[PDB]
Amino acid sequence: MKFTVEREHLLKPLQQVSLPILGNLLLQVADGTLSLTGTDLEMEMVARVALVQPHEPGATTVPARKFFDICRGLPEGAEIAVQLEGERMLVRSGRSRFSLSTLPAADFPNLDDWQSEVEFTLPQATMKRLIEATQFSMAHQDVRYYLNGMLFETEGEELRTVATDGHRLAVCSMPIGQSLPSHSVIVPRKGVIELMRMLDGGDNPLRVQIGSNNIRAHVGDFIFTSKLVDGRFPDYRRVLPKNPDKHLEAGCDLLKQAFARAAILSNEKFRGVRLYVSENQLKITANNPEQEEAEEILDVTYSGAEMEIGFNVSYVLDVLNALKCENVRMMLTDSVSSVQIEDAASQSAAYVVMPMRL
Amino acid sequence: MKFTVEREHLLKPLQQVSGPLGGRPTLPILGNLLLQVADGTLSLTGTDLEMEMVARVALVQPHEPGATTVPARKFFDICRGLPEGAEIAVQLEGERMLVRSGRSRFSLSTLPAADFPNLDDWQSEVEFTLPQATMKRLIEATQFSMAHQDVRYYLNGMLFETEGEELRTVATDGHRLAVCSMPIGQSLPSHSVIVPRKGVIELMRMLDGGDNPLRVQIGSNNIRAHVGDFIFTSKLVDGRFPDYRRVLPKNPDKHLEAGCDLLKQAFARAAILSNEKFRGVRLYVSENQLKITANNPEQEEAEEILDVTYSGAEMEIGFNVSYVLDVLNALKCENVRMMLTDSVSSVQIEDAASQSAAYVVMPMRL
Ligand SMILES: CC(C)CCC(=O)N[C@@H](Cc1ccccc1)C(=O)O
Ligand SMILES: [Ca+2]
Ligand SMILES: [Ca+2]
Ligand SMILES: [Ca+2]
Ligand SMILES: [Ca+2]
Ligand SMILES: [Cl-]
Repeated sequence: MKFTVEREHLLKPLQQVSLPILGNLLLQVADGTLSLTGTDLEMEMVARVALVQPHEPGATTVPARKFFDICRGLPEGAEIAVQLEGERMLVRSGRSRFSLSTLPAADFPNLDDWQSEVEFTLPQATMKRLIEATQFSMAHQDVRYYLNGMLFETEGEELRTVATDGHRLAVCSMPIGQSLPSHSVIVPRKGVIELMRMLDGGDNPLRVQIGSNNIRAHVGDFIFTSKLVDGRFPDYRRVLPKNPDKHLEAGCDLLKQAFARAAILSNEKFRGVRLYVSENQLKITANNPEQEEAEEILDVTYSGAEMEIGFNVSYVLDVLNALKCENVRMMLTDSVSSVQIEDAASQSAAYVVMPMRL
Repeated sequence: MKFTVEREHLLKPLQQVSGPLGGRPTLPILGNLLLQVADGTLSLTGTDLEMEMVARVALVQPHEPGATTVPARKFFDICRGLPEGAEIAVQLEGERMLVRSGRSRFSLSTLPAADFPNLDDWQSEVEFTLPQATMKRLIEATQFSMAHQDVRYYLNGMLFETEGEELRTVATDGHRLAVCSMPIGQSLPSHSVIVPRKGVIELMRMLDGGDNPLRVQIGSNNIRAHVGDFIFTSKLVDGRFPDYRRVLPKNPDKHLEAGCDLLKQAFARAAILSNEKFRGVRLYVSENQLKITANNPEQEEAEEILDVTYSGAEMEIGFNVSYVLDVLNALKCENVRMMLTDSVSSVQIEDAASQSAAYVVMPMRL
């Protein structure tokens, strides 16, 4: 295996792809192409680079971080020459020389072959919107493994994401402009994070392939694959309040800043605030073990019956930070029922949050 | 005690005087700021018992005198969290201090101003003014070489030395040393004092970057710095710092000069394949050439060849590459001079264009 390539052409590929052998990148030269693969057994990223300079086919594996750091550490405009010599891989550029250890390409974990069942293309921006709208509501290390991740659901012409931790839920639906089969899978949180990471903000569309046990995403000359998670993910439709009769509308940023200020004097371990809704007004209060008190009064749009209800501060701020909008609607039922929160100008996403007793 | 101040006039003072406060204040009052209204000025003070930072805020709105202490983090977060240009009205009510702005209201627990720790009065024995940039240069040139939580307590601070028309800082951890001298244009008596770790941090923190000069006062047991409307005071560390003059190699007759960035980037790349704990690289110096090598127990190898200026005898010497990189990062210059003796002796490293800063690094046993 031998190739010479500009550092420039390796930088982005290495960034995306980076048991001892799982700390190594697979390098493969074949058919005028260098392929680079990184994996952790649960997911893999493959990147390809074209090779115009003389090259020789073959494959080996090398320490991912060290190889990346060496390539990154070389000067801008550097040419990187690589040749395989037994148990070492030689890397040369200018008068900088490196010998890295290797493990055989034959030993490299190959994620089992699988079969695509559902396929579609969508804009990068749509995937970004879907993930950012809901990712914060995924569970972290819940014993219910299937909540430590994100539901991806196809229905009609929409792709939908759902995330929940049992206390709050986020759902977002976006058009993809193709009639799609009804289907849903759970992508583990680490997979969701890497999927987000591969979206660079340009116009490259994403090609998605969903199998019975895997999901794959193609963008540019990168291919990402992740295993899926087994489980009965809850139905968001059953979580949405059936008949909210009390409607508050307020400035998103005004509400966010009032919550954030009040939270300063809430209990440090379980930060919550009490809301009192009455005619044209929201009052937010907090107190702590030291008997310190905060109070915020806001002029709001509200005409239903008076009620008091508590919320976990972080759950509400998480939603308001996700909304990034002018006005927010809160749809309430009673003091012991969950609340629905939405951007007043968008029906693409909805949030449900349990009340908190204080 | 009463005052009303616009938000943005409080924020930076609050941030500044909170400098010395830790997370986990050992006792409640140490997490509080002293607020004092007197003679048309609000003063803010934070302390950790070793040093204090004080800010003076002019009061253009109606006020009443008095003093209390309140939780620093809560009070700052409240002020920061209010809308831009918010008028922050404060009224003391015994065990509580009330804060109001628009329709936002807050009640904070207080502790008596009379219990707030107050550094003893002391007497200045030397005073001088210097540009903020000069103090910045002095600290940045040497701070990285200070020890971290060493049982030899004096090493955890920074020596400040006045001598003739020069102010000098020195830092060392026993393995490597940094010294920087700068001119002040005022003839100073000889003083040598150790500023504690957090004190060095605060001195740096208070340099706004503008043209407000720094006024320094040093006593036998304290140091004080005045910048704008801030006054920083620290107790000095009670120890005898090593003399840097005795640590500088006596006659290194082997001189190497090379570009700083090329040397840095080569050391940085070589470091990748050095031992993860010991970080050893080897330097082979020969006529007009430096070869840097690293290897690790994975029997991986790095080699960097650099054109340098060197006329001395060939020699091989090992170094902790982190120590070398730290120096090169601190020098931030075009060319560097390395002054060598032998493979069992320290190297002296300097900007090739200025002797104002010098660095002494002990070699590694190969
Ligand atoms: C977010 C919260 C208001 C959902 C409460 C709820 O409807 N829980 C159901 C479904 C569910 C939702 C989220 C996680 C797990 C289960 C249950 O406990 O069975
Ligand atoms: Ca090329
Ligand atoms: Ca991977
Ligand atoms: Ca459905
Ligand atoms: Ca104002
Ligand atoms: Cl003011």
